[PDB]
Amino acid sequence: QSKPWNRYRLPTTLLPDSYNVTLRPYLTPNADGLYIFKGKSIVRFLCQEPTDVIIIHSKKLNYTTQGHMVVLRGVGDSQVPEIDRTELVELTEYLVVHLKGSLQPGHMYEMESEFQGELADDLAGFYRSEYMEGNVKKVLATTQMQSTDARKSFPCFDEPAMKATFNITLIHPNNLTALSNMPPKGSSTPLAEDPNWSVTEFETTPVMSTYLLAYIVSEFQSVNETAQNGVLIRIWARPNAIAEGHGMYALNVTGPILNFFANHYNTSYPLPKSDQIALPDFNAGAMENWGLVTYRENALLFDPQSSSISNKERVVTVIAHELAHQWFGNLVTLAWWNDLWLNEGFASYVEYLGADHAEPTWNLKDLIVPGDVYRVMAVDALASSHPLTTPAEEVNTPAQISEMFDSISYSKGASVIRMLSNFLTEDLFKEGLASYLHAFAYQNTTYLDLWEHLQKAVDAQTSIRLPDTVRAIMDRWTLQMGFPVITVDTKTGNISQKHFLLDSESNVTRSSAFDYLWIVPISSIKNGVMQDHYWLRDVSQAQNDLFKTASDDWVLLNVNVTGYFQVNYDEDNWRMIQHQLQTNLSVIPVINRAQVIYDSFNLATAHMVPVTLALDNTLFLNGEKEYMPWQAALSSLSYFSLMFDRSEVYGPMKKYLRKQVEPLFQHFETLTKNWTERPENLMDQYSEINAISTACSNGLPQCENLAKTLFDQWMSDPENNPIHPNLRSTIYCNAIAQGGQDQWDFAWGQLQQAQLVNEADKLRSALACSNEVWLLNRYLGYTLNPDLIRKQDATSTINSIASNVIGQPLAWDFVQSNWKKLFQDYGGGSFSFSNLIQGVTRRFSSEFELQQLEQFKKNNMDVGFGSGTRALEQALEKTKANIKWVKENKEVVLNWFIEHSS
Ligand SMILES: *[C@@H]1O[C@H](CO)[C@@H](O[C@@H]2O[C@H](CO)[C@@H](O[C@@H]3O[C@H](CO)[C@@H](O)[C@H](O)[C@H]3NC(C)=O)[C@H](O)[C@H]2NC(C)=O)[C@H](O)[C@H]1NC(C)=O
Ligand SMILES: *[C@@H]1O[C@H](CO)[C@@H](O[C@@H]2O[C@H](CO)[C@@H](O[C@@H]3O[C@H](CO)[C@@H](O)[C@H](O)[C@H]3NC(C)=O)[C@H](O)[C@H]2NC(C)=O)[C@H](O)[C@H]1NC(C)=O
Ligand SMILES: *[C@@H]1O[C@H](CO)[C@@H](O[C@@H]2O[C@H](CO)[C@@H](O[C@@H]3O[C@H](CO)[C@@H](O)[C@H](O)[C@H]3NC(C)=O)[C@H](O)[C@H]2NC(C)=O)[C@H](O)[C@H]1NC(C)=O
Ligand SMILES: *[C@@H]1O[C@H](CO)[C@@H](O[C@@H]2O[C@H](CO)[C@@H](O)[C@H](O)[C@H]2NC(C)=O)[C@H](O)[C@H]1NC(C)=O
Ligand SMILES: *[C@@H]1O[C@H](CO)[C@@H](O[C@@H]2O[C@H](CO)[C@@H](O)[C@H](O)[C@H]2NC(C)=O)[C@H](O)[C@H]1NC(C)=O
Ligand SMILES: *[C@@H]1O[C@H](CO)[C@@H](O[C@@H]2O[C@H](CO)[C@@H](O)[C@H](O)[C@H]2NC(C)=O)[C@H](O)[C@H]1NC(C)=O
Ligand SMILES: *[C@@H]1O[C@H](CO)[C@@H](O[C@@H]2O[C@H](CO)[C@@H](O)[C@H](O)[C@H]2NC(C)=O)[C@H](O)[C@H]1NC(C)=O
Ligand SMILES: *[C@@H]1O[C@H](CO)[C@@H](O[C@@H]2O[C@H](CO)[C@@H](O)[C@H](O)[C@H]2NC(C)=O)[C@H](O)[C@H]1NC(C)=O
Ligand SMILES: *[C@@H]1O[C@H](CO)[C@@H](O[C@@H]2O[C@H](CO)[C@@H](O)[C@H](O)[C@H]2NC(C)=O)[C@H](O)[C@H]1NC(C)=O
Ligand SMILES: CC(C)C[C@H](NC(=O)[C@@H](O)[C@H](N)Cc1ccccc1)C(=O)O
Ligand SMILES: *[C@@H]1O[C@H](CO)[C@@H](O)[C@H](O)[C@H]1NC(C)=O
Ligand SMILES: *[C@@H]1O[C@H](CO)[C@@H](O)[C@H](O)[C@H]1NC(C)=O
Ligand SMILES: [Zn+2]
Repeated sequence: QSKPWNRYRLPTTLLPDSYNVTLRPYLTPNADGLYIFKGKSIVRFLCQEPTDVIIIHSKKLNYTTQGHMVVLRGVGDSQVPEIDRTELVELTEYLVVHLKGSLQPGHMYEMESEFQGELADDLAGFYRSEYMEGNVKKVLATTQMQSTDARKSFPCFDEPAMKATFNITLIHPNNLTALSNMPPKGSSTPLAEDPNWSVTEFETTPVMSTYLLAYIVSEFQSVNETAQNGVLIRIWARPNAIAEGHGMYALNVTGPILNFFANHYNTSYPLPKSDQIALPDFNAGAMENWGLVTYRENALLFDPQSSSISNKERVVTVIAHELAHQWFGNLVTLAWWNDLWLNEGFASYVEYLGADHAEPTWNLKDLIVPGDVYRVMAVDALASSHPLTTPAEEVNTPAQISEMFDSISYSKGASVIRMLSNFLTEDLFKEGLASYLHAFAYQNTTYLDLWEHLQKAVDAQTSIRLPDTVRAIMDRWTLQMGFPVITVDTKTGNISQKHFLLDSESNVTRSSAFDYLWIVPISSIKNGVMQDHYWLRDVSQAQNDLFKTASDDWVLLNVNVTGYFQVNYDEDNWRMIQHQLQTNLSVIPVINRAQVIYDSFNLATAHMVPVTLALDNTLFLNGEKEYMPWQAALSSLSYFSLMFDRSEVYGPMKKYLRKQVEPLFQHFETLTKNWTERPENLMDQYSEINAISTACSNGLPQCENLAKTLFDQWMSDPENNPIHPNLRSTIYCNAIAQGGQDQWDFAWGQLQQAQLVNEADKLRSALACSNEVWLLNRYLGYTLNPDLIRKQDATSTINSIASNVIGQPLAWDFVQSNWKKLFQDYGGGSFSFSNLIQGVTRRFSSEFELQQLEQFKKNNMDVGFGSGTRALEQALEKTKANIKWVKENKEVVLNWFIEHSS
């Protein structure tokens, strides 16, 4: 039998009740340049089963407790055993307290410790954040516990089901502000040993998980609103940022989103206030800490003057996401990280609902399809994918836990929950969801608990009927990886399902308890009229007249792509669909217009339709005003561009794309009053951004003209940028393309003086669009200079250049030549050799190019490849695929484009 301090999961012998935790960061270094924080904690816990050892999480903390590493006391009149010895076991991250006797079932104990650790800038635990205000470097203190870093700030039972109440005290310079999950008890008070310091006590938290704790000490200020129930809402940011009003949009949306979720969930927001704080260079993105949610600045702040509409959308959706957790994930918490998908899938879905409430004219719910469904299907249509569910006994180590945080868990999770909601109807879903939340408030659950509660709601009504239990249907979507392609022969109304894989020649080696069969809910539209809902059972083949058609008829499946599957037809129904789109497109719902494109290209990739059938599905676009179907096309074709932009196929492609996009370009020229006012709603704003982008980048002269006109106008008046943030990336890029060192230098200047991150990113990317070799080689020379380009931007700037077809060879040489900079960039800052390699080898589609790549790998002789070690293997295997795809496709593709370019 093995020793419990060597097992990654905690015993169940001791459960915490409550914690006192006092943290004191020292924001001035110790002259050796070390910053530290000091702590003291007391954890009260209960004995469940007899035991003569206390195992508790601890990570990179030194103890300065008097005596042993902890002091142990009994609560009330409980006696307590003497401590034998206390040790730290680093591998499993434990403080282990061996006792001279056993604790007693039903007895409560208090364990006190004093400790300190590094206040590193590592974005982990209690950690520091350095940033610039004027001539001053500022340092603040803040936390990121997710997922196994609470133990890095204070010793605790750091598993998510092991909830307790937390009383937090912060000791801090007296002119700084102290924040935590809960409001402060009253006014800060001076620290008696040194009144330069203050003491802020916070109210007791609700029963909660250690990973949701947060405490922050900074100079930050806030904008406030008291919602009507009394809930204080603040937005915290850098003083300068607050003073520019960049916190306003977040303040505008937060109250609304909160009220929405409180109703949607049928459950009060469980806290007295909600803080949201914008942190500079928070690489985690955002973190749903209960009552104190942290965001990277670009994610929470918004400047109306410079930010685009897609920035606004990012702000509102990110808030909606984190706010969604305040109930789902925080109030009711998954018992273990194997069910992460539930929590994050759920928030990934309801973010759309929350944001839609705040911005009801935008139609945000639509964006889940391009943004999550098709995104995740690209990786879920692979042999190397994995189930939503993972057995709990296979997730044990911090790194195994971190692996749970991926595209499957977020995006498929959102996609399957969205499907669940649609086949139940939202009202029914909400009923079960309210029931789950009430039954499990302040406790922990598994996905089976949600199913059980949704089943309860189903069982209590008569309108919605199901082929099977919620569980049994959901098990097909959660226990096995992948999804089905649904093929229909409209001639007969026969309908099949198979495990879909983009590579038709791939060996699936992961077995399923269901033989890759799903219970599939299928909506469907015939002649623009909604048909009866159908359910495909767990069978390969079936028939229903719902999918039988006539000569003049067409049938389309999966309305609004609510189902997690792709649809293929017979050629005739396909052609008929096409005719409808040529003649009256408004009869096919705008999401399915997109679906036709999305699925067809994937099916072509899988060899289930010819590539010409997919291309035919773009033909209708010349009359399409709407964002999504265009976006589907632009997404599906970016790879054709990447393969053919250096070949005889390109000219035809561009000619074609010009043809398709011009009418749309014209339409906006009209509708925007010669580009003087943006369209009204989000979707139309996106469509315009896409058309202009496409028009210019395929060389539509009217687009080129505009781009040159506006940039001329800007250079004549630098302080008054005429270009609307929405169009900056296109206009900037095209203009620099049409220009020389005049345009490039101006832009570069603008970059060096640009205050706001997004504007800098747009100039940095545009600068890569010069068509001059000397200008792109000069600019590469700049990427390895920190005074000119931030290290954290270098590999990205290199990829932008390689994106330019003129820049492809220049970038590829730069990289091979400077590969002697793995041993300069591996110690100071990661650098991400993985991203750089993948981006620069992206185009490689020929035998010759492959020999070059092999020949480059022959520098194997040390220097290695670092964090891109075997991201070079992926690049070799990706070129082989490209060569093989280009041989099979070149001819057919070329002919089609010529055929259709007028
Ligand atoms: C976790 O933190 C709690 C808050 O600090 C502790 O509870 C506090 O204990 C204090 C003393 O230990 C009490 O303050 C005063 O102390 C003087 C001693 O000189 C006493 O006479 C008074 O009873 C008391 N003052 C008043 C106005 O009653 C606090 O009463 C008390 N604060 C509370 C309960 O909110 C917990 O003890 C601490 N937990 C553990 C396990 O140590
Ligand atoms: C928690 O305890 C750790 C172990 O006590 C501390 O880590 C130790 O830090 C020492 C200095 O910071 C290192 O020793 C040497 O220190 C002298 C004088 O400061 C230097 O000249 C030497 O360069 C240095 N030795 C070397 C080989 O570089 C210890 O090596 C080091 N031990 C480790 C890292 O295991 C932590 O400082 C302490 N942390 C906190 C936050 O209190
Ligand atoms: C947070 O919510 C506020 C309340 O809805 C928004 O305030 C509105 O901002 C609009 C756009 O900035 C203003 O519209 C126009 O602004 C121009 C430019 O100054 C004026 O000339 C026009 O008179 C005005 N009205 C028009 C075109 O009809 C609104 O006036 C203003 N509304 C209120 C009640 O103040 C905030 O914009 C919003 N903040 C953010 C960052 O989105
Ligand atoms: C954290 O603070 C809370 C709030 O005061 C403490 O809650 C009290 O716990 C004591 C000791 O069990 C009880 O006598 C009181 O009934 C509780 N008060 C309230 C208002 O709930 C809690 O004990 C503190 N935690 C720790 C570790 O001391
Ligand atoms: C809070 O107090 C500290 C200590 O005085 C201030 O820190 C100094 O700020 C000045 C700028 O006015 C700098 O020139 C110094 O280098 C800082 N000193 C140290 C030791 O860090 C700080 O500015 C004050 N902050 C607020 C918000 O009032
Ligand atoms: C949760 O939902 C219930 C049921 O919808 C809410 O109670 C209803 O509120 C309306 C208010 O006009 C009444 O007319 C209904 O008859 C109520 N139903 C019941 C069963 O009481 C309830 O208020 C919601 N709670 C929260 C916290 O949002
Ligand atoms: C994790 O969650 C379960 C519930 O899913 C908790 O078990 C419940 O505990 C409460 C209060 O102690 C009781 O009312 C119920 O009888 C329990 N339900 C069960 C066992 O199904 C459990 O305590 C939580 N685990 C931890 C470690 O807090
Ligand atoms: C549609 O499905 C039906 C049956 O589910 C298929 O028809 C059968 O095909 C077998 C194969 O040899 C024949 O022996 C049977 O006599 C047929 N059954 C009938 C007509 O009831 C039919 O081929 C399918 N259509 C397709 C795939 O297009
Ligand atoms: C498919 O999705 C569209 C959105 O693209 C749905 O249309 C929306 O429906 C709601 C309620 O009817 C309205 O409040 C929105 O304003 C509608 N928008 C548009 C553009 O019509 C449509 O109802 C969905 N159809 C089905 C069958 O689910
Ligand atoms: C809208 C979301 C996808 C935003 C997202 N944030 C989250 O998922 C949070 O709710 C996560 N729970 C926090 C997190 C993120 C990354 C790594 C570790 C921990 C992120 O930007 O990473
Ligand atoms: C997979 O197995 C098949 C035969 O079942 C074989 O022809 C093929 O080479 C294998 N691998 C790949 C990657 O196609
Ligand atoms: C085409 O279909 C739309 C959408 O239903 C309908 O409103 C319109 O009357 C039709 N227009 C034409 C020109 O046939
Ligand atoms: Zn999340």
